[PDB]
Amino acid sequence: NHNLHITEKLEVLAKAYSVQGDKWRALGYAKAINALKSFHKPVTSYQEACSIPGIGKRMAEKIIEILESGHLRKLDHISESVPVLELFSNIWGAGTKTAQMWYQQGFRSLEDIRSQASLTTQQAIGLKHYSDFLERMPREEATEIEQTVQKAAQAFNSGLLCVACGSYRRGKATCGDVDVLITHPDGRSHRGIFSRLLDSLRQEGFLTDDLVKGETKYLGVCRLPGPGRRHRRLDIIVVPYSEFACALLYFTGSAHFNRSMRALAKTKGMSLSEHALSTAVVRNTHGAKVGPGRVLPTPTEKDVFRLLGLPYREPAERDW
DNA sequence: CGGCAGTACTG
DNA sequence: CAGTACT
DNA sequence: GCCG
Ligand SMILES: [Mg+2]
Ligand code: NA
Ligand code: NA
Ligand code: NA
Ligand code: NA
Repeated sequence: NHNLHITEKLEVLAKAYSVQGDKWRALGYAKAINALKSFHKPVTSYQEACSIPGIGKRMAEKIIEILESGHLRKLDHISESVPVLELFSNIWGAGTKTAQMWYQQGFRSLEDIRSQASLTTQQAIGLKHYSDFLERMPREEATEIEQTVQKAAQAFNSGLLCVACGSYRRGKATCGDVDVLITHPDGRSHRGIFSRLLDSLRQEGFLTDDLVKGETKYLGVCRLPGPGRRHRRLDIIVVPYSEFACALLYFTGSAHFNRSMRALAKTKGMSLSEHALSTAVVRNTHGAKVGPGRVLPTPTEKDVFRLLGLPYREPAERDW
């Protein structure tokens, strides 16, 4: 990163807008920050600032203040509420609206939340694991978690395919959580496995708490056995084999990679989701789907790239 | 002016 | 529905 | 916040 002196300051503002609910302004900052990290050389001129996609007049102005004075005065006017709003929205299940409500109600610490706040089932689990969920795990531990799910799944049906996606598949040395995708090549026998799989994972205490228990998605909490283990976030998605490539692409990410690819698809009259790549998608002027279109055959991830006119990228070069 | 990705789940 | 979450 |  040629421009840490700039991005470190912008990241503070980005996070401030995010926790206060100003999601589109925060998005613009996040995109400018990534663009700046991608640039080869230091940004040295306002003219060079606007040069970059994602950098407008306002962002170029802030870059020029930083280079000339080494500071951004805007940082000095960030609301005193922001560190508390960040503290609260780092509880799993609490976002900007819940954080702002707790702040308005006078809560300033997790002790206040613990002792006085009305918590959802999800949020009580988030609070109970507050520290652990802010920690990453070594890639090796993610391997052990993936293998634990796979062995439980294959005990029911040897034919089930299980793959750890997210940052693991993108090759990262550490992982925030584990993202396991499950399917069956026979196109049918992925159905109804959750009850048995999850109960199997419960029985010797690997699965410690459930956050979401849907027909397709599980989100919860696990812990490997033995001393020195922390609780880890675990997500499981079960999909029919017909959707495997698009589900794999979705679940491998990154989030910004997916958003960029989906935006591209929309420009080409197509729609990309974890279910399918569709074409002849009829939308309105608001960019919203009014006609479904046709699902395009995507047996592999490479087929999705090809149909979008893009060269294939291995998971490691999707880490946007 | 207005989209900024597209979807699942909760209560 | 609004909110929060996932990549 | 940026961009078409
Ligand atoms: Mg993940
Ligand atoms: Na620009
Ligand atoms: Na949260
Ligand atoms: Na009180
Ligand atoms: Na996850």
